[PDB]
Parts: sequence; structure tokens; C-alpha cells
Amino acid sequence: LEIFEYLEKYDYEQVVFCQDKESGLKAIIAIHDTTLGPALGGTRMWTYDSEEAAIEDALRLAKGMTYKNAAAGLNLGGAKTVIIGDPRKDKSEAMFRALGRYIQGLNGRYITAEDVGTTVDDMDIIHEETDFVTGISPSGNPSPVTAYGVYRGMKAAAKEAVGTDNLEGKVIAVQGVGNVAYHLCKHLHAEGAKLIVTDINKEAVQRAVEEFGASAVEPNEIYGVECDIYAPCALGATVNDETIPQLKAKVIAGSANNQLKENRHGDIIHEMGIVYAPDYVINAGGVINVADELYGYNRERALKRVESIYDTIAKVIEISKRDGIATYVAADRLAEERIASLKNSRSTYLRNGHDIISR
Amino acid sequence: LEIFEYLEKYDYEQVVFCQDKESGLKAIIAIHDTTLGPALGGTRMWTYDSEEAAIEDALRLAKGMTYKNAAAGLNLGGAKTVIIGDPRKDKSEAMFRALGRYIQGLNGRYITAEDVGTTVDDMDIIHEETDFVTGISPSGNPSPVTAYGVYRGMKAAAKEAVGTDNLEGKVIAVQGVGNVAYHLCKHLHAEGAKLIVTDINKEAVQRAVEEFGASAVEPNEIYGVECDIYAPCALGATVNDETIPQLKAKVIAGSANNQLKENRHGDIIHEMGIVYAPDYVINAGGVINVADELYGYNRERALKRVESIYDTIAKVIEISKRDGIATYVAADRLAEERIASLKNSRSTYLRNGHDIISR
Amino acid sequence: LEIFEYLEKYDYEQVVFCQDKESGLKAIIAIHDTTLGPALGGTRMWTYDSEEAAIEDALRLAKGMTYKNAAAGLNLGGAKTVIIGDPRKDKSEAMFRALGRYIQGLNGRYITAEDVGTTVDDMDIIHEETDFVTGISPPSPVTAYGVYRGMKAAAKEAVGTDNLEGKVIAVQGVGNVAYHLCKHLHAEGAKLIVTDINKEAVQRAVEEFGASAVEPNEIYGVECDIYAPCALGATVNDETIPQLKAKVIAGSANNQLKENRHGDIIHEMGIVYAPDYVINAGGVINVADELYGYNRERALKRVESIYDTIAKVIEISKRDGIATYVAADRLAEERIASLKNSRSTYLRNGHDIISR
Amino acid sequence: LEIFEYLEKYDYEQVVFCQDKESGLKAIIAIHDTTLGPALGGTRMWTYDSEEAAIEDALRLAKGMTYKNAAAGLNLGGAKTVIIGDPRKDKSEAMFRALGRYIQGLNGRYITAEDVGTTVDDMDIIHEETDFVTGISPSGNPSPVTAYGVYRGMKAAAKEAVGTDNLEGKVIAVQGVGNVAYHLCKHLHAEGAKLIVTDINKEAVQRAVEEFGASAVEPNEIYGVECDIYAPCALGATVNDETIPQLKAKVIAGSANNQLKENRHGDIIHEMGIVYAPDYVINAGGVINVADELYGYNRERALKRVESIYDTIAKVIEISKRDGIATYVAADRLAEERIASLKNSRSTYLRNGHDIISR
Amino acid sequence: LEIFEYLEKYDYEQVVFCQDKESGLKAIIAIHDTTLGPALGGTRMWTYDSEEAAIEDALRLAKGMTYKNAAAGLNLGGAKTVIIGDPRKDKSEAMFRALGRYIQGLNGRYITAEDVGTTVDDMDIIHEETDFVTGISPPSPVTAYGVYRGMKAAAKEAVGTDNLEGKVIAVQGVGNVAYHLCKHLHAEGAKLIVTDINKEAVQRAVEEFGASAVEPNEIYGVECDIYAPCALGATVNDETIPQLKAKVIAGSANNQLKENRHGDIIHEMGIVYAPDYVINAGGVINVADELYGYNRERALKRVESIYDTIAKVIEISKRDGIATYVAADRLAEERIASLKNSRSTYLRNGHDIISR
Repeated sequence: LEIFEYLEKYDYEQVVFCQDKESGLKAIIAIHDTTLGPALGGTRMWTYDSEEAAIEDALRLAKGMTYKNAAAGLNLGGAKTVIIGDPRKDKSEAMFRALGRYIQGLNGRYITAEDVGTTVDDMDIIHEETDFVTGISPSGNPSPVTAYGVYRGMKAAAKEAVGTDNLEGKVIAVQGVGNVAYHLCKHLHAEGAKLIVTDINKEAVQRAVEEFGASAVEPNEIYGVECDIYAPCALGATVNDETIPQLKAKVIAGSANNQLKENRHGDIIHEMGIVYAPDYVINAGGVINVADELYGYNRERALKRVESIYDTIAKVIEISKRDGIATYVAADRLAEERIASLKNSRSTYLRNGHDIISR
Repeated sequence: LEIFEYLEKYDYEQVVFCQDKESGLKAIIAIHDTTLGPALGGTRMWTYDSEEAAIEDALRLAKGMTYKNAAAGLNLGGAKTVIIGDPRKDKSEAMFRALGRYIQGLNGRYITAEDVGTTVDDMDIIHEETDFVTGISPSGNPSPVTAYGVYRGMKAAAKEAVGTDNLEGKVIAVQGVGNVAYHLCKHLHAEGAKLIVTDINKEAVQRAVEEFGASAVEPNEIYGVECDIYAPCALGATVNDETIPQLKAKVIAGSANNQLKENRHGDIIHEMGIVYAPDYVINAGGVINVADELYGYNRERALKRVESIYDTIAKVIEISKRDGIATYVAADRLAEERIASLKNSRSTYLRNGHDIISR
Repeated sequence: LEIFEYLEKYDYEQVVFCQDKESGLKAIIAIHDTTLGPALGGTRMWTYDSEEAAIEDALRLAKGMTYKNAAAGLNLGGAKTVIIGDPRKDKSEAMFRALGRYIQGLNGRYITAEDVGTTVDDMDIIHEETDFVTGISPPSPVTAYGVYRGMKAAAKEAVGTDNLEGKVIAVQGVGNVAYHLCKHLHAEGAKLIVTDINKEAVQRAVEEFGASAVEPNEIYGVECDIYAPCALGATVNDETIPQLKAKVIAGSANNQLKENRHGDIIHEMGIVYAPDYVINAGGVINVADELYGYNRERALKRVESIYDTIAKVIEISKRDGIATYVAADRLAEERIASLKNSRSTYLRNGHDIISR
Repeated sequence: LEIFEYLEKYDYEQVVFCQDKESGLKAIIAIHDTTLGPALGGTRMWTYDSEEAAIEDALRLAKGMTYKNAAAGLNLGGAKTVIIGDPRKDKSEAMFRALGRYIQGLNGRYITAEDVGTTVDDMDIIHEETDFVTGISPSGNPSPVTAYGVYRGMKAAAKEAVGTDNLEGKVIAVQGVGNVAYHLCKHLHAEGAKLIVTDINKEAVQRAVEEFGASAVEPNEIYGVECDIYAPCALGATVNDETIPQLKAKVIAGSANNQLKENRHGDIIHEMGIVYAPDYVINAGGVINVADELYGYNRERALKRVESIYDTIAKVIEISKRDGIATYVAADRLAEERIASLKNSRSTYLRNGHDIISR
Repeated sequence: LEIFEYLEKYDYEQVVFCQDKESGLKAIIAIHDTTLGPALGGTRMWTYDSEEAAIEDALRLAKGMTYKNAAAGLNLGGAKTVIIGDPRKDKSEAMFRALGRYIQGLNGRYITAEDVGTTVDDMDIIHEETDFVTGISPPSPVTAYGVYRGMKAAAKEAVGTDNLEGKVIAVQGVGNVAYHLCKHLHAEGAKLIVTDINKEAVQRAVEEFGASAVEPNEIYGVECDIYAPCALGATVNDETIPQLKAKVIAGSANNQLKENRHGDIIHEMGIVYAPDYVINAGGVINVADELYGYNRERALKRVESIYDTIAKVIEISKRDGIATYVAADRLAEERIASLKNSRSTYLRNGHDIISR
């Protein structure tokens, strides 16, 4: 529990322990940076090994969002809530009214939304207490936008590796047929590309073959498949010392988070001629979407900021050459350079300054 | 006139006598609880036995709404206005402008709406004076939502008694073909269920037979009809020592208020293997609707809160077993436990706290 | 009781029963009229024979304040709260926080202040919940100074001069208000005959103002020129009026006349009655000036004007040959009414005592 | 120029002389009453005999609107502006920006709109300066609503005179085929009624015959035509000692203002068995419309307040019997009794009272 | 540490870790309860053995303030900030601007003020960023005047009179608060035996108040009638309690009782303990009155009331046969609870100490 030492290391702002005995709520709202504006980050509700793990998670994820929101061109800092709970058992109206009030008693420093373990019905209760909450569908599926996001990511990667942003003829190995993966396939299919798929659900793989004339490989095998592009759209740590030498594709580009199992994995991929579209730059679609909800939802302008994931990857790719460093590093430096440059250009005084909260 | 003694008994908040000689308005606004938020409750305008009766009515009904709104998952306490008048004769613009001002001079503690004796044209005049009033159609028929509400109620009752929430094959005895009953039949018919009906209007029963291939029994007889579900959608006190031994159905579930003639009636139904969907949990549809009008009307989210009447009955049914007590008691304890639990979880300070009135 | 029949009779606005079980608060806020503005009226906390009595009291008193505030030239209607309880035993922080919130949930229609049974400390708790409460930050000497000015205008009609030299003043009760009244009366060269249920209090008076100290049930028949009831009401009845030597009544006490029949015969008896609720108006006029934002000088100048109010009541009592208490009722009425008309013009930014 | 004497007579509130030399604006805003709320009344721009006449006009018209708005069930007092000018020659942007500012410097006491001599383009300039102005079409034709207004008026008159509110078979003599008259005919035709028409334009009468199988009589003759209902939809003073003995119809009911040439004309019509629908109760449609614009335009609720002109005439008709007085007097007493009754019922204090201006 | 388990135990609300690398700020704002209103509690800046200790402290102290503010009749819950650092070395403008912003980004849930390690100049920088900070514009003599009034009510139970004539007062420590306490105690005719880690300070006392000057570890066994601990806590332990001559303890020091076991035996020993956090309430009651808008007289009158608070704590200690520190805990609890109910009625324009 060396909290302050860790906080001072990556210069976190606040870790806000919230408790309401009536409900049983035990939430850690962790806020890494608010340089660009309010911190945005969903409420994850999972059971934990130990309280220490739940704190380390909140912090990990929050520092994450700082960089996602940065690169995604949002005016939002990094935060995340972790409730300690079994979503299937430990939820109540109280618990979300409780947390709602605590969020309102940060008065726009933190804006939540759904994550692992939380429903929109959940956020709909939080909304009873505050408007510092997004992903309210009653006001739908973020899934197709995250996917459209990856499609645009994939292209810029293809153009660097393969020589054209056209995906016609190209053979795409899609790990997992989730909601995000399915809609990704949809675009990939209808742009003249051939899909090899796999999933822990077989029914889902049959949906894919049936719809997109696709090939079906076993979970274990997806890595060694002869193809041009590997799209991890399942779990993370899918790019490790086991999978990387197995890998035939010259482009990685998926929806999954923490594609790289350690930081030294992305380093060898670079030196291997593989072109990695970094996780948190591509799946930015989902955040960019709920983020546009706050301005007041506009389908066109939303998808145009997502459209731009192409140009974000393109710059990350460029910098990875201009500085000879793995794409995930260029991405970190891209976000950093942005946060920093704005911090200067906007340090001019105004008594009526504008932000996403003044909508 | 032991007002304070009665008020202190069930811990009522205010009884607000309002008078305007010009109009002749004599209204009792009674407010039972405001723990969850503003009290909501319609303006009933009926002629009374005596002034004492009009006061006892206001109080009875208001304590009612506290529990309806509670269980219905609303953020609203219990109130009701009783005007003393003959709606057909004693109404004026004045009388509703009068009452409107008195409601505005409670500044959101009480939110009215239509009841017995009051039109929307009535509320439309009140609205000239305040916005603490709902059921403004010019801004339509609540009737189908109340009904959709009962349909969902009926199911959860069926699943406990009969073993499935499917109503196909099931024979439903529908007392009264009101607007609410008609639209209930509609759903029941179009879900493969057989209707035995009755009403003091025969033309109305012919509408039913003609539309839903239904059977027509005399008012007096509806009780003794061989069937699976009894739906009182007429008057209250329809579940008394006269009707309960007559009863063939193993599920009661209607739109009517005060289905039980005394509290000791629900007690024997429980011990008789009959499954009572308690009045004020099921017909909650009508309130839940005008209640959603205040947030700003949203057809989908409105019907989804109504949809949930299923899960409310399901919990009431559960508690009635988990604690061996009649369903109307489990309902009272469900509402109580809710009011109470929120009172705690929300006692955290905020200088900008949110409520239905901040929309 | 047939509440609504009584409400419709004198066209009352609201009777607001308030209850909070944790404290035990049982308060009746009765609001008679708000034509001139927010109703003002103190919170009386007294034990009552029966709930019906507590309701009749609230209504009685509230209709009272409508007329006091009217004639006193305030922009305020009539209301009064009656708590049911024993002030010495049944009070709590809760009970006043409770009532405070209920007052705030009338959003300026009712403004309270202290009465029988309520302390400033009481209003100070109510103030934690609302600002529709006065008499809490910088009344006895003002009520008194109020009567002093009243007395004079009465003297000038009966006696022929607003000078009180030569005049013998019979002061019933040496309460807080009476003491400070005597002070002014003494230091203007008038002669004081006093009495009270406390004798040590009466000795304070004799000692300070060279007064005579007479038995409670003698004060009436004392050879005197002015009678100042500053104790109990119903002190002007079939037993006291023929006993009365003074040709001017002018006191701090409320309901000086035992029935309305009594003021009528006093009129025909040559005797000049300064009507109760026009004079003791000092105390209200004071807490009322607290809301505009307290100003010692302007406050005392509105009190000073009780002279001119009595003077007009006296005038009308001649111009119409009617008892002074009737001219006072008609003075308040004619005011309420005249303004109701002159102010019925629309404004989207209308001003009231609450807009400051 | 005995202004104050005249003002004190009918207890007018303000006469506001406004002048701006740059433009040349010479406007008299006259405000008769504001008991019910802001005074509403259009800006008439006509050339005048003499300045004295222009003042007398403003006052006449303003006292008018007090009574129109009253009976029409609006929350608005009576006012009118008269500009002294030749609309064809003397208008400028300036002149309407000028007047706009003067209206804003009455801060909601007066709400203007179009009248004789003023365009919506005119009000659109005034709107640049204030929002105390209605009839802004860019935000269309009031004409059909005024007409629908008369149709409903006519009926209640018919039911009293003729014995049914049905106009089938009934022969209607329509003086003038204006925009209002045309749309009146439209309804009258499509409800099984026969139209005799006339106008100073013949082309317009041909439109009518062609569309509604109507009969065409000369201007001079319309009065003596055998028919059931006389609808003056042209000029006023059309009900004088010349026209009244000529008159065959047993119901007068038109769109025209000041149908009666003197007050003693309506008196003899009553004693003659003719049923007069009083001018300013029926053509109320046009005001009721622009009046509903301020609440925020709602086609349905607008037409429902117009619909009610039936019930207004019905009451005026009733009172004309219950008190044996001409219908125009019952109308004056109806408006008076309304103004008065509300003045009492609303004299209760509120610190947040509501009006048409708080929308 | 298992933070949440501890938080759920005494139903804490928030523990808010704040960090700003440029300054080095490492602050724990802990908020125990906000039922009565915004939490109030000073910013303590002390060096700590380990981060875990700094967290336990914040929580300890915050739960403290909940009870202080409750019993002291404030409309405020319990919180406390602990900065981790060496006040003499580690402070900067930044560090207080930093914390200021974090406080503003709790939007009135927490109101700070000075504590151990923080200056007014410190709060004056915080004030540049927020107004959820008090004790900055016009505490030692008030805390003391607070104890004086406490002492009396204790005397009246043990001694039989609220007069302190004849009474011998043993004053441990001549700090700022102690000095000014002695002042009042001297000038009321009571006899002072003193002691401190500074002797020149004790000579100031003897010189000014004709006192006896005894060794630090003698003060306890001194023949005296009242013991005033005005230095360190845990001064009421198994070593001092049997040594104790006085039948009244009443001091400015916090945590006078070393364990809860100690107050229990003092009760059964005839001895009358004025509980720590009810008396030194003077200092809080003062900065608390700063927020309503400072009024010297009304401020001192809420302090004056510490008399009546002790008097009630004394009463309950008899009516229930329980140590005075328990009656105090139950007094605060019963208050928090009773209001939570009486105020659960809805208002859209609710009032709090922050709405002025």
C-alpha cells in the first residue's frame, strides 16, 4: 500500500475511496490527469483477489484513459472507477445512487460511463444523482463504432506494411467473433477481404462463415494461419513470446485491450517487420462515441472523429520510423506531446473559458 | 377531527386546507411523505357525506401514493388533493387558477395530476399557475400503459401459481371492460389466452366478444366462473367473504384499486393457495407514466419502468414465501425497505444535489 | 369542526397542519389574507384544552394580524402559527428545524417571528432552515414608545392637546412594555397610578416615576384622565366601564374590549378609545422593518406614525359617528382594498418586502 | 385633448407617445387594462384626419382588445399602437427598430403584433429589438383560424335561432369573399350549407361559385336576400337602420369588426328575434392564434381554444335571455365578470407567480 | 491495509488521496459523516513513521470531528486532512494552491481550517483557490473561555455550585489556551497550581495569578479540587487516576483519557470528567461561526453554551449511570440521528451553512 509513491511516480491527481454501508458500495475512483479537461472513464465492477489489487487496477486503467482520450483527440483526462463486488449478486439501486452522489461531489472532475460489470440501467441510476455520466441509451450499441474505428485503424497499418489502404484481396485473421468483431468483419467483407475467424462460441463462428464466406480455425491455431492481417478482437496478452514467432501476418490491428503481454513484446514485432496498430489508439471508437454524447450526440461528427483513427495510426506509424521506436511508444509520445502542447497554448487567461461541461 | 393524532400515527407531513371564496374552492392537499422527493398525487373532486369524510379521504389516498410511488421505483412521496365539489356543477377557471397558485405556494413539495372528478382541461388551468402538475396532453390516454402494466403483473403471478409466465391456453375472467380492461384483453388475446368478461354496459362486452372471441357472463357471476386468473378491472372491495369462497382462479391480478375489502381478506387468499398480485403494485402503470412526463416524456424508458412491474410482483411473491406473509404485506415491506434504504444511502451532503424537479 | 365554512366566511386562504413525529411538532400555520404581500405572524406555543381550540386560536390570531399589518401601514397579510405543547417541557432543536423546513415549503407566503411560548433562540433555529422569519438580529421599548405616541393623539381629541402635562395616567400592569411606557410618560410630566400581580415590580415603578401603587381591582375606579391597560385583555367590560374615570383608554394589552358591544357604549360615553391593535403595533412594525433591512431611525419613525394612525381613527370615528375600533377595522379594510386596485397593473419584475 | 378625463372614465392605464426624428416614427401605444397580464394589441399604421383622431383611435381599439382577450379566455389585457403614417410611403428599418426599443422599454406590459398598415416583415424588425411581439411566420396565414372561429360561432347562434348546431340545408349570405370569408365558405360548403356571396372584386365571387356551387348577388343587395344566416365578412357599420329592416336571416355571425353601427342597433335586433353573434367574440380566432404563439405555437391546443368560441357564444346567448339584454351587452358583462373574478381568485401572494411571459 | 473494512465499520464516506508532484503535496482528506452538512476539519501537516500511520490518523481525527461538531451544536460533519511532510521544511505556495483546488473539487463536501503544522498564511493560500476554508479573517482565548464555561458546569455537579471560589485548580501546561484560561479562573477567585516543560512560562503564570509552580510529574498528586489538562493527552491513565486529588477533570487537551476503560473507573470513583471534545469545542465553534459570517457576540454565546452541553452530559451520566464521555458520544449520536429524521422532508431551495 505505497499509494503516494506510485501516485507521485506517474503524477496521478486523486484516488477517491467511496463507501456507503447501507448499499455496501466500495468504489475506488482514480483520477490520473485532468490537464485537457474532466477525467472520463467507466465504472468497472469485478470481484478482486484482495483490496490492494482493486486499487492497482483502478490506477492502471485510469492512467490508461489519460492516453486513450489524449490520442483520440478528446478534451478529457484519464480516470476509472473500480467497484469491489460480484455484479451478478451485490448490486442495488442504493449502491448506484450512492456512487452517483459521490461523482456529483467531484463536480465535473470525473465523468463515468459503463465498463466490465456495469449495465446502462446502472448508469441510468447514477444519472438520477448527477449528469457527469455518459452512455445513456434511453436518451445505443457502441459496438459498431469501436469496429468502424478498427477498420480505419487496420487500413493505415495495411498502407504502411502492404503498400495500399485497400483491403481487397487481403486475408484477415479475426480472433473472437464478438459484437465488435462481427461488425468489423461486416466492413472487411463488404470491402473485398477474406476472413479466417475463431471463437470459444462455435454458433458465433457459423454466423460469420454463413454471412461473409469465411474460414473457421480452432482458438489455439488462429496465430499460425497464413494471412496478411491479425485482428485480436478477444482477450489481451495475445501478443507474447508464444504467439509472436507463430505469427504469419505483417499487420496486427484489433479491438482487444493490452494486445501486448509485456512492453518488450512490441519492441521485437517492430524489429520483425510486423506493423502493430497500438491497442488504445484503434478501439478509441467506443470512448470517442460516449465522449461525443456529452457535446450532445451527433452521428456524423462522432463517426468523423472515429474516421480520423486512420490519420492517428498513420502519424504513430510515421513517428515509429522518424524516431526508430515501436508504434506503442510513438503513441505514448503522441499523447504526451498533445497534452503538453495544449497545456501551453491554452494557459492564456479567460474569465469565461469553454470546456465539454459548458455544452 | 383528531387530525394531529392520525397524522402522528402514520407520521404524515402536512395537511394543507386551501379556500378561495370567489371560486368556492375547498381543497385538502394532504402530504404523507416526501422522503424520496416531491409528493405526487392527483386532484380528486367529489361531493362528500361531510367535511370530516373529505379529510379522511385525502389522508387515506395520500398515504396510498407514498407506497405506490415507492414500489413503482419512482423518486416521489405520497400526496393527494380532495376538492369538495360536484364536478358536473361547481367548477370554474378561477377554482383551478386558485388551486394552481396554492400548489406553486408549496414550491415543488406537491405535484398534482388528474384523478376522479378532474379533466386534463382542469390540469391545463392549474398549469397556467405552476409546473408542479403532470398529465398535460396538449403538450394522451394513460389507459393502455396501466393495462400493459397489469399484463406484466399477471405474468409473474401466473409463473408462481401456474408454473410459466406464458398466458397461452390460460382462461382469464376480466371483471369490467373499461378503457384499461379493453387494452388488457387486447394483449391477453394476442398472446393466446381465453377471456370471460362482464360489465354494467353490455355494448362494451359485445366489443370484447366481437374482437377477442370472448365469453360473456353476468356481473353477479364473474366470481364463480371456472377459470385460471381473476382480473378485477371494475370496482374495489371485489375480494370479500362473499367473493373469495366463490373464486375458481388461482391468481388474482387486476387494474382496480382496493381489490381487498379488509386487510384480513388477503391473509386467507394466501392460506387458500390463491396468488394475489397486490392492487397498488400492478396499476402503477398510470402513475409511472405521468411520473415519466416530468423527466420529459420518453415512450421507451416509460414502458421499460412499467415492464418492470413483472419483477416487482416477482419480488413481492418471493418475500411472501421467504417470510410467510400475504403478498400485500410483502409489498408494504418492499416499499418501506426502499424508502428507508435510500434515506440512508443519500444522506451524504451535496450543495448541487439532483431531483425530478431539476430536469 | 366545519373548518371550510369558517374559512369561506372571512375568506381565509390556507390552514397548514404540520407534523414531525421525531420532534413531536404539531403546528397549525393559518394564513388569512396575503393581498398586501407575504403574511407575517409569530409562532405561539401554548398547551390547549383540545385540538379544536388550537385551530380556532390560529384562525382568530391570523385574521388579527391581517388588520394589524394593514393599519400599521405594512406590506404584509395576516397569519399566525400555533404549536401545540408546553414550551417549558416539549421543545427540541428538531421541532424548530422541522417547522423551519415547512415554512421554507411555503416559499415566502408566511413569515414567522416570536410570540407567546417562543424565544429568539427558537427563531434562530427556524432561521437555519429559512429566512421567512424575523426578530432574530438587532422589542419591548419600541412597543411602549408606540403606545406613548398612541396615547398623545387620543389625549388631543379628549383633552384638547397632545401634551400629557396635568394628565393622570392609570397604568394596569408593570410588565416589560409598561415599565418603558411609564419611563417616557414620567419624563414628560404626567402623573402615574400603577398596579400589578407583582408588588416589588410596582415598587420599581413608584421609586422611579413618583407613582401611586393601588390594588389590582382598584386601578379602574381611580380618579385619573387616561387608562393604560398593559396586562390582560377583556379589561373593558360591563364591570370596568361604569367604574372608569378616565376619558381616554390607551394601552399595550390585546383585546382590551371584552365584546364588540363594549367599545360602542364607550363611544356614546364621551370616552376616547385608542384601539388595541393600532397602538401595540410597535413590536410588529419593528420586526417588519428588520426584513427591509434593520434601520433604527426609519423603524422608530414608522412607530412614531402610530400618532397619525390614531389621529385618523379618531377623525373617522367623528366623520361617521362610530366607535374607534370600527374606524380602525374600516381603515385597514379600505387600505387593503384601495391598494388591491391601484396595484393590479402588470409588471414582470414586481417588487415586495422579500425582494430585499 | 381631454386625455386624462377620457382615461379616468374607462380607467385606462397608460398612453405612451413615442417619437424618433431620424425615422419620423410617431406612435401612440395605448394600454387600457393589464389585470389579466401583459396587454396585447397590433400596431396599426394609417394616415389620420388630425393627431387628435389618431389618439382617439389608439384608445378605442385598446379598450377593444381588453374585452376581446377577456372573453377569448386569454391571460392578456387590452392595448393597441397607432403609428401616424402612410404605410406605402413612410416606413423604414429605423422606424420599426425605433418602436421595437420603446416596446422593450415597457418590459412586457405591451406585446404587439401586425394590424392594418403593418406586415410581418415589419414585426420581424421589431423582433430584432424585443420578444414582446407575436405573428412571426419565418419562425403563417392566421386567416383560416379566424374563419374556423366564425364557423364555431355561427353554429351556437344557429342552435339558438334555428334549433340545431347543424348548418346542413341552411342558406348562408356571406358579405365579402376575403381570405377569412373564403375559408369560412370552405367549412360551410363541406358541412352541407348553401352560400349566397358578394364582393367589390368579381373574380373572388367567381372563385366562390366555382368552388362551392354558390349564388352571386350585387354588393347593395346581400342584405335583402332570402336566407337563414347573415355573415358580414367585409366592413363594419353593416348593421344599421338601413340594413336591419332589409334583413331576412334570423342569425348574424361574421368575421367583420363593429358589425353594429351604433350600440342602439344591437338592442332592436334582440327585440326583432334576430340572434347576433357579437363581433369581438367570434373573430377572436386571429388573436387566440397569435396569443398561442407566445406560449409556443401548438396547432392542436390553439384550435381547441378557438373551438371553444362555440361555448363562448352559447353563454353570451344564454345570458342575453337569463337577463333580457342584447348579446353584445352579455358579452361585455361576460368579459367584465371574468377580469373581475380572476382579479380576486389570483390576489393570493406568490414570490414565483406564473404568466404568459414566463414560457 | 484493509481500508474499506475500516470504512464500512464506522460507516465513513470518503478517503480522498490528493497528489501534486510539482509541490510534492501528499494529502489524505478523510470524510467520516456529512449527515448534518459539509464536513469541517483542519489540515494537520506532520511527518509520519509510514504512509499507513498517516491514513489511520486522518480517519481517527475525522471520526473525531463528526462528534465534536455534532455535540457542539454545529451543522457540520466530521473530516480532517493530513498532509505528509515536515512543516518547517516542505511547504510551498504551490502545495497550498494544489490542495485548495482539490478542496474546490469536492464542491463544499469538505471545509478545512488550520491544525497542527498549518499557519493562517497557509489557509490564506488555500483561500485563493476555494472558500471551503475558514479561520483566515477576524482562536486561543475562545477555546479557553470555552473551558472556563465547561469547568463551571462540572464544578456545579461535583462541588454543588457553578461558583469556583474556594476551588483549587491544578492547570497542566501554560500554553496559549491555558494562560488565557487561568486569566478568567484567577479573576473569579479560584486558586491555581501550574506546571509546564517551560519554567519562564510558569513564572509568567505565578507572577500574574498568584499561582504555585510545581514539577511536571507532581501536578497529578497536588491537593486540589479541579484538574485542568491543557498540555498532552493520555494524561488520565492507571498511573495518574489513583494519584488524583481533584473530583473534577476539565481541560483544553485532546484524548485526556488514555483508554476508554479509564473514564469508566473515574465515573465509579465519584470524579466528574468534563469530556475533552465537548469543552475545547470553543476553537471549532469559532471558525464555524466565521462561515455564517463572523459575529463576535453570537460566536461567544455559542461558546458560552459549552456550560449547558456539559450540564446535559452530566445529567445523562446520572439518568443512565455511564461515564460522561459515553453520555457525550450518545448526545452527538442522538442529535445526528434525530435531525436526519426531522429534516428528511423535501424542499427544492434547502438551506445550509454554505448558502451564506
